[PDB]
Amino acid sequence: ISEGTTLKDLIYDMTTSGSGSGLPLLVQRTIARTIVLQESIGKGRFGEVWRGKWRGEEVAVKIFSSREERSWFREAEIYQTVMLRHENILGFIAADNKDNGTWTQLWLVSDYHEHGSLFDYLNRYTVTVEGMIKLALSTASGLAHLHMEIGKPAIAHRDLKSKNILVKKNGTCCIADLGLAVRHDSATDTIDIHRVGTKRYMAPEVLDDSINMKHFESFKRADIYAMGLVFWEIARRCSIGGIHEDYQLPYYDLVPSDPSVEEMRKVVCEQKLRPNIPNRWQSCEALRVMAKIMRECWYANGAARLTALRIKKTLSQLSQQEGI
Amino acid sequence: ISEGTTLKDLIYDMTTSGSGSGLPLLVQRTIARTIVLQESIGKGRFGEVWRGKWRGEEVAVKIFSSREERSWFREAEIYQTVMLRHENILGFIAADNKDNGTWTQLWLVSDYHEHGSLFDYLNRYTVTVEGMIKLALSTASGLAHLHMEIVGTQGKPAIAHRDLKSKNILVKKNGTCCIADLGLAVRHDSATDTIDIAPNHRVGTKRYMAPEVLDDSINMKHFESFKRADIYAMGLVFWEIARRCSIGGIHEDYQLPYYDLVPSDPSVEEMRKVVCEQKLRPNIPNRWQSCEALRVMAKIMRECWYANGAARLTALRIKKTLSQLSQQEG
Amino acid sequence: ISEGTTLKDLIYDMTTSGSGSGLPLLVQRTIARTIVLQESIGKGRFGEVWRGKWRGEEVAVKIFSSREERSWFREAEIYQTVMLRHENILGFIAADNKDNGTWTQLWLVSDYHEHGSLFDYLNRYTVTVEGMIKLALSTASGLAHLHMEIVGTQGKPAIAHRDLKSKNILVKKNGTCCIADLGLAVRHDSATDTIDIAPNHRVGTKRYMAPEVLDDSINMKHFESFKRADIYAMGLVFWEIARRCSIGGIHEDYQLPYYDLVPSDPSVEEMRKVVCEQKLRPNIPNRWQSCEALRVMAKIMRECWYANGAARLTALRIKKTLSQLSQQEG
Amino acid sequence: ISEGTTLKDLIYDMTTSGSGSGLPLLVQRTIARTIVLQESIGKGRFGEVWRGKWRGEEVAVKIFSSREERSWFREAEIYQTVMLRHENILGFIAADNKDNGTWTQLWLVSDYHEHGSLFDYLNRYTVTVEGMIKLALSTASGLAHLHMEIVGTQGKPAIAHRDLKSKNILVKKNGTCCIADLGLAVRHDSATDTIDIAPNHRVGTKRYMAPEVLDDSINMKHFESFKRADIYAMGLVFWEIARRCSIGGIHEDYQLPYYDLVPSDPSVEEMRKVVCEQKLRPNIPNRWQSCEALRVMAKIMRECWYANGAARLTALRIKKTLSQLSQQEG
Amino acid sequence: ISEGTTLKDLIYDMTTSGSGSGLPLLVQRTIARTIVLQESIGKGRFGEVWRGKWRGEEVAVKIFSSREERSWFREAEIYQTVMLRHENILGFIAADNKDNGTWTQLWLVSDYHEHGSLFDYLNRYTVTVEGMIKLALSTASGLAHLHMEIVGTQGKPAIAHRDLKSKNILVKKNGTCCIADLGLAVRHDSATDTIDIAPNHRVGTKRYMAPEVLDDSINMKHFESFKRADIYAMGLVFWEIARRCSIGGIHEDYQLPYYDLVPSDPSVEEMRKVVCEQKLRPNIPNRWQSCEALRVMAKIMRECWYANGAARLTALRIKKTLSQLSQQEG
Repeated sequence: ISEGTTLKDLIYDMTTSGSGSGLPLLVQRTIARTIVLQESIGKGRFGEVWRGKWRGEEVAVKIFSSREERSWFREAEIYQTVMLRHENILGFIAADNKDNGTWTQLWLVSDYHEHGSLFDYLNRYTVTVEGMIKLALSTASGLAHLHMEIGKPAIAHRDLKSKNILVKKNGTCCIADLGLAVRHDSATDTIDIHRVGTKRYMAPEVLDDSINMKHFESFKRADIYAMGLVFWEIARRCSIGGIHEDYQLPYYDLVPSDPSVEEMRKVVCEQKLRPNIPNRWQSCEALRVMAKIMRECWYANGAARLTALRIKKTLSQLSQQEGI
Repeated sequence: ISEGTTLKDLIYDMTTSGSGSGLPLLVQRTIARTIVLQESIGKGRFGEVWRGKWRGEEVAVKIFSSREERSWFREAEIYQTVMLRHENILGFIAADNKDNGTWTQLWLVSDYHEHGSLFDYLNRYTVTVEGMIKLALSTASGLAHLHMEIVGTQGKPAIAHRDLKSKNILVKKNGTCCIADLGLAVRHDSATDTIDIAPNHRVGTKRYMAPEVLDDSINMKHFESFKRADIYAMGLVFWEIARRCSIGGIHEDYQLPYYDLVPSDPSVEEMRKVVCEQKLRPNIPNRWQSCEALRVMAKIMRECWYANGAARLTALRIKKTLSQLSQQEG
Repeated sequence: ISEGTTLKDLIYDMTTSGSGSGLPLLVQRTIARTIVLQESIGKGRFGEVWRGKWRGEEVAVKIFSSREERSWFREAEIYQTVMLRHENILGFIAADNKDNGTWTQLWLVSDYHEHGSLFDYLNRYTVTVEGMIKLALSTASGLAHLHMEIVGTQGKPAIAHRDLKSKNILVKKNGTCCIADLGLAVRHDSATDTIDIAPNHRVGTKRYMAPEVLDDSINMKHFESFKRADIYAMGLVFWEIARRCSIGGIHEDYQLPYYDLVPSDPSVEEMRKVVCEQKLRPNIPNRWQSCEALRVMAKIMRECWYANGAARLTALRIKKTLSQLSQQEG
Repeated sequence: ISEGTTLKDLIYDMTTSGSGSGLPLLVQRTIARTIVLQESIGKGRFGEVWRGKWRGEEVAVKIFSSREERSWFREAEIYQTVMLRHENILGFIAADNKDNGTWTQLWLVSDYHEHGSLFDYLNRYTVTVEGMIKLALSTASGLAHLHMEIVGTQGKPAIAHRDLKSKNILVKKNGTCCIADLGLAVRHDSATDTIDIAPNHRVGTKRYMAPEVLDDSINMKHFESFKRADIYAMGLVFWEIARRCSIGGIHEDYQLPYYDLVPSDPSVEEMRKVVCEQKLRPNIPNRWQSCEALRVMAKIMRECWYANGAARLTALRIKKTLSQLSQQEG
Repeated sequence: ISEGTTLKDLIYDMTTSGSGSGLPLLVQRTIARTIVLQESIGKGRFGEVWRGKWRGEEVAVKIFSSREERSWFREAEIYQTVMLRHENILGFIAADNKDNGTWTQLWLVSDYHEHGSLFDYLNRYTVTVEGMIKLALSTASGLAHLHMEIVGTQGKPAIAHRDLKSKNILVKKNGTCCIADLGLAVRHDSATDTIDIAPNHRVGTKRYMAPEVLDDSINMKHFESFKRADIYAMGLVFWEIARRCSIGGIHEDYQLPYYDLVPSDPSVEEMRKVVCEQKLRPNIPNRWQSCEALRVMAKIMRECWYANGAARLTALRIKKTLSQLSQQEG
């Protein structure tokens, strides 16, 4: 990387001429080992996420704990091997490793989004009907692209939630955290594979353990159910005429912080309960369309739920009718 | 192979790659020299098979004796060269070598199947009529794929095993099989009508040698001769299988073919007298007329044991009729 | 580069090179580090431009200040990665770097034009009606080529200059022009609908900044916004040109646009008031109604100065109508 | 060439490869420098031919004399560059060099044929009418392939042997032949109408030199001239063959062409008088009118011995009519 | 280059497969630095031409004077950059350089023609009517090929010699010719209408300079101007040739064009007066009306000497009509 080169230049180059594939390993290494960390931004099972700068420009750095090397590799593997680039998917920049044994240092580098996670964004703000559409549409667009097979294999996130989604300056979203993701090669009907993910968003089939992990579709479906819970968190903060609910996680009133697999299973599987869809949401077209989707996402039977592409389509429709 | 990489990842990548080729030699080397052997699993002419682990995940390692280098190369050659790969064929992972002269260490690495060889499996168990079909069908499917020629790029030449037997077959968790040990295998390039033979003379376990092979009347100029000998032995294997097919508590004790007509470790001559001269074959039990399945099987076995090779069934044939019998079950 | 090689040879080879490539980095380096500087020719935000010689032949060398490395890279980047080669665009020859840290030396090498910038040229001369057309036509031709997008191997993305002006234009021996200084240029990949300089402020010479740019109402999300700002400034340039078009001894003295409505080195605010608020434009002399040429030009200038960018003429448009006028006289 | 690799494996791989090409220089070197010579097999202008073994398997090694480097290169060049491989052409395996100056050691390696040259074979045996056909057909097939030009990448230029004779032909286990010794061979690129040599001389075994060659009236500007001379000699060879075709115990003793009209090691002049002047040819025995085969052969021989080259049969022609005679009785 | 390699082999390879117009630089270097000079053959502005041998085989070596590096490069550049290889153009083999500064040694290597230049050849001999045709036809063929433009990548640009004369033409063993010395040659890329010029002032031997060149009225903006000047000189050459065409013992003594109207080593001015002013041309002998051949030639010469270039015949034209006459004899 010569003098004057900027992050933008790099990204632009892989994005255009790059031909699906990303920066050269040597370049990734150089970027990584030449970044300057600012401060921490968040944690997780993996490790910590930091806000860093590369030659002035901001960037996000996920630093893994030596004992979490599998997550580091898995996620980098899915990004690079697949050449999975998309407006609504956290933009991968580089991967790198540094020490030996116990002190091995594993990093991943991506675009930086000052707004943080959708979770933080919704706790900090309320949103326009237009704003709500932007967020939901983008999120659906991304999940649609992940599930879509092309080229690239189909991918199931396996851990969707407001905290794994980031919001850009332009009020759009991008899925993030592919550490638990699963791939499906149709041409071989194989899936490099154990219930994982945040309990609060686990789908019904997943909770009672009735899910068939032999059919890749099972995973795509569980993704939709959670994406529905996310749309719920969003619409809740869609303020029309000063009226809006306070930010709340799904099932915030039916189960304790840090729900157990059992606590969740009782409310979701047994009691067959779902987040409460407010009455006022019948107000405008938008709120209705959304409420509609949410229901067609929460079905106990997965094969009955809507598909990501489906939601992207109908949500894309509601958007043109809004002149967005 | 970087941190966090798992065996699954590796396999997945070669599997879902543009080339039917396998892992890069450097990767094979690294895997090999980084495996951790557990304990022995079995022996043979080649050397020993061990159960090993690579970063925790289990794997099988065939360690050859320096003096058996030809078998090591031959088998690795057949696997890599033609991107052989099939559900019913032991999955090759890597090959590697280590020392010099006398102490050269030759290894081969493949998938691990906790059940061991069909031989061990039958000695340890008895099986369902359905179970018996699974085993025979799968075995036939594999031998079919080996014998099958596919002209073109990602195609493969026809291959004759030359040493089939319950001990060279492995059984998976799902009660399926996969042929193994291609050290004596022979290739046939139709487009050149050329047959390559590393061990040109008679080879293989005496007990399963076909008639043409025993009296030495076989024409090793016609590749077909080899495919046929394979069938005869596959017949003996089906015999060992059906014998343990317990229907209503009734079943025979495990027994190798010709267990009553010849001593352990039969000589080429002892075998030739019973098979060629006396024209004897394993005894097909009377009760095997009981159900459809047992009959179909007994049928095949006979159409496999013909003294005249050209008269025997083909692997694809057996795969077909056995695939049929399967359809009407479960 | 071997003995006897001349600059001409090099240029001819890349030019005539079927494969749309410029010179090999190693050759660029050698040329650069083997040039012999003569003396300074001009300055700017970037650094200084020098007239130098490579094995006798003249050439221009833009030497950047260490602290201006981004401009150096940006400009070289746009030239090389795109193949951008055009009769009416300063001809790029090579780029190179030399020291470390504080004393890093960044160079760029191009064709040498003894006439200098259009600015110097107009201050030194007056011009024929034919002369005026040559200059305006060529300039338009170049801006047209920059803005033009082409999908294909030897194709190029669309590019917006973002800092057009008489001082960034050079005039050749044959009275033609060529745009120069692509340090602020922006690229647009249609097939991805993506920009180059993603987060940008307001750049360029204040005096020529377009209205949308001055009040900051410009939409930097639509690439077109930039093309339009380029036209507005190109209009101011045509103005500087026509002003020196002497027909029968009558002609105005050279003057920069808005020379009478704002101080030397105008501030963003001083300019915004005169251009945005007072809605003023350079004064289009009365005599310019004299001949066809002067009228065509005055016409364009107005259709370039519109407050609303989407209302302005396009580069290709001006190139066409100006090509016509130049056609009405040989 | 790892452990366990065998010659067969190597040959099989190059053979069954769409590359149509041969072994990597590094592999050739390794084979060459790792071969173990057994003993001498024959001599010639070039040097000596030895029977050697590579890891047990037999192979032939032609060791040239330092002063004969041109023959070494020339032959290896024609084999490798051209990608020349054919059932009826000695199979090239490798080429290598070793010392410096005076003691430079130049080697060539090929398949080994225990039967030796046709010359030795005919001196040691007599042959069936069928046998005679096999030999003549194969030889023609090879010469046909050499002379044949092919435009595709799997194709090659036309080649003239320039030194055909029973001593340069080898006989395989299956009673077939293969031309050998391409040290004097000439190439013809039709697409450029160019030759591979400086025919500035006269080469080859005197005894088989064609008429045009002897009197020196041959036009070495027309590649055809060479093909024709090849046919004349191939005729002399068919003569040596038919002579030993024993039908009912009756057959002549092996004899070289012109054995009765000129001394051992004939001079260019001695030969020219008998062939050019006296216009003599080998005597075609009366009994050869006995059967069809002998007649067909005698026919060819005459249509090969014409004084005028352009009048002689072509290799493909002979291959065709000889292929006919053959197919009438497998 | 390994043992046994011969010059022929090298040439054949580049001629045939070698995609790059010619041999690999490393091979060129080796050849050059391994040649053995015999003795001098001639001089010129460039330097000296020597007869040398590479591994015995003869070859020509043009050794340039350090101060003439531009000619060395220019000529090598024109040869290599285009694959320019034609029967009637001196065959390029290699280029190489050796020392530093003042003692830099620049070489060029080509085929050797024992006959030397047409100039020497005509001074040493007289020629047949057939012989004369051979020489004129060949020369025209070559100049035709140089002037001819071919658009594919397997094509080339049009080239003007700019210094044709009996001393820059060589005669082969077969009485044919080949143009030589492309040091002043000029290239024309039609697809860009660019005239790659070496020295942009009048160059070449005064005695053969065309009229337009002498008075300096030539338009060096139109590539055609150069092709035309080439024809005028080629006409003077045909004159020098016919002069030595002896029919029945009658023939003139060798003489350079304008040998009687101007001093040895004519000045630009001396020539201009006789050619431009006095409008004089070489005297076309009366006897040349004798036979068809001599007339055809005299015809051409006149249609080559026109004061107006655009009026002269084209190389292809002359090649055609001369090719016709050639066929009217055999």
